[PDB]
Amino acid sequence: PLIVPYNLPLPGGVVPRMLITILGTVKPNANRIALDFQRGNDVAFHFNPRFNENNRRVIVCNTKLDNNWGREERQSVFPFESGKPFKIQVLVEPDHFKVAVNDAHLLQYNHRVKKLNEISKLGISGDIDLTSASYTMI
Ligand SMILES: OC[C@H]1O[C@H](Sc2cccc(Br)c2)[C@H](O)[C@@H](n2cc(-c3cc(F)c(F)c(F)c3)nn2)[C@H]1O
Repeated sequence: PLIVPYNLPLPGGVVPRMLITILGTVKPNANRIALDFQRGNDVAFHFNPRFNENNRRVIVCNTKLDNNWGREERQSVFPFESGKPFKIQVLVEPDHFKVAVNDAHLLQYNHRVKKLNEISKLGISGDIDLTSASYTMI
């Protein structure tokens, strides 16, 4: 494969029990990946693996409101590897997004943007070959 950056519409927004699955392969020498769950121009949930931030690998999560980034939430557990296939699962739960990579729980991100049914796009960007992006209800 799909063209990156990729826009996955989320019709009617998100809701608890909605599971998003992204399959792809990290490029060689990757620098960054981003998932952006968007409410119009706002980013309700930005999930941003950084492969080299001051020679450390970190996942940065945040929200963008009126073009302003908020307080970052950082996770040093880093399950991505340059050149390797991955699976990201984002499960919408009532009070957070719950993210697992390669079937292992990674992090939760508490809902800052509370109008879940207005979070109606997912952008997928960065240094990946994107194989598929889809959703289902569990
Ligand atoms: O807080 C989160 C943000 O941090 C910095 S801005 C910043 C600086 C200091 C303190 C605080 Br608070 C915020 C970022 O520049 C910002 N970002 C990343 C991408 C991006 C685009 C792509 F196309 C892509 F592929 C990708 F992977 C990422 N766009 N914007 C976002 O990550």
